[PDB]
Amino acid sequence: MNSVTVSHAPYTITYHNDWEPVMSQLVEFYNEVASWLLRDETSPIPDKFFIQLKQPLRNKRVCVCGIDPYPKDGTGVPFESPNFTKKSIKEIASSISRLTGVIDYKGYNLNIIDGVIPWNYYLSCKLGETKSHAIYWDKISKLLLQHITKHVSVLYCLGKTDFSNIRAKLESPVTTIVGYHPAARDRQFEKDRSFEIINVLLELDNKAPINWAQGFIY
Amino acid sequence: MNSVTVSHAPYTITYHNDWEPVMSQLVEFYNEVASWLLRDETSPIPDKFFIQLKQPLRNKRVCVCGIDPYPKDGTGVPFESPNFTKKSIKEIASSISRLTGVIDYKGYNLNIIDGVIPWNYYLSCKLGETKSHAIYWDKISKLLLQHITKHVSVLYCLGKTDFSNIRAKLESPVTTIVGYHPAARDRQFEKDRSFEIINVLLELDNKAPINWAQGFIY
Repeated sequence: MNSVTVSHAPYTITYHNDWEPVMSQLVEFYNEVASWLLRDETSPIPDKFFIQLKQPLRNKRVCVCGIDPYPKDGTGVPFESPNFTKKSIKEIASSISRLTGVIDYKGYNLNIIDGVIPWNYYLSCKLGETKSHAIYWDKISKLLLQHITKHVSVLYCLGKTDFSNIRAKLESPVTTIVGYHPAARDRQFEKDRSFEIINVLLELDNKAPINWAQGFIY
Repeated sequence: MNSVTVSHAPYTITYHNDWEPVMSQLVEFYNEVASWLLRDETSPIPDKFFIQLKQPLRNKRVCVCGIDPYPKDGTGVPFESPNFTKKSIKEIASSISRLTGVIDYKGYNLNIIDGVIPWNYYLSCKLGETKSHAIYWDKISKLLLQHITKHVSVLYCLGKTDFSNIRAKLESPVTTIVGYHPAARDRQFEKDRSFEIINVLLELDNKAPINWAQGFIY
């Protein structure tokens, strides 16, 4: 694992070699915007912005993408809630509980599932303000997601309003599903069948399915 | 059913009201390119270019799409071979035979199946030359398929090279599967499960399945 330097906090970014082709562009873009975004208190903290760049991409076939980190308590790992309190990962875990039949569990983590890379489109938000740093991450976000979609075969985005312009933004040939947000009203995420549709699409493309039960913590 | 006039052959285009929102753009685009198309002898003939615009779209949930008409003997109805001689429709018929269990039949037509709209991406070719009018239909082809994908739940494209970047060019939320071309080598179309999976995907989207046996002619 290499690292590069940036002018502002967190000053160094360590990354898995799979990310190498985008890193010089990332440094340039981050140096342009970091001084502005860092004036706000952020979720996650600056030292955690880029920790997901330590994940390999070549063993990944599905990206599960939310728009930005949790308003509060972001860890730098997308969707991760160590104490299992965040609504999104609780609703996701319930959806997978119904799919797989596993009813007794203490937590759920999208970051421990073979073939899945969980992702936050924007890498920070001003503390307590969802989507507040969209203007800063803009170009970086497109750069990094485009790079992810060169490896994965299915991109699954959560939030129809959040990602209403994602296909025009990405100009990608990759299969893209935009489902309901886990906190969508009228219980619409509970009736969402995107987790099931992903595996059907993978198996048609001669890829192994995702074992969604791997995410459970007991 | 309304009609609209164009400057060149076939001079008048009759269309089902479901197509209304794209027809003013179509006449504009066709008037720009029709002279280029019409210098060549074509499959189909100019009076058959647009007959598929007589099909309604609101009762359609699957589009089955090939890149252009048969190099010769195109009827204006995509995939249609009245005498059942064309390799593509014969291979399709054979795949649907293995799926449904119907073994005795004289022909197959994708244009007589409830919920299915068969489609040719480019609406003509120079006689005997596949993809020879790609450049002329370009913008019309994008316009018309984008309109189809606002109505249908599943877009099934045949030909992995032909349709490699179709999802990028469409920027559509429709479920798109790109399978082998019926005449592909190493029996790759015979082993293609796409027709089978269409109904699995429709059920997941709370849609009725396709009765593929409706296409058979006895």
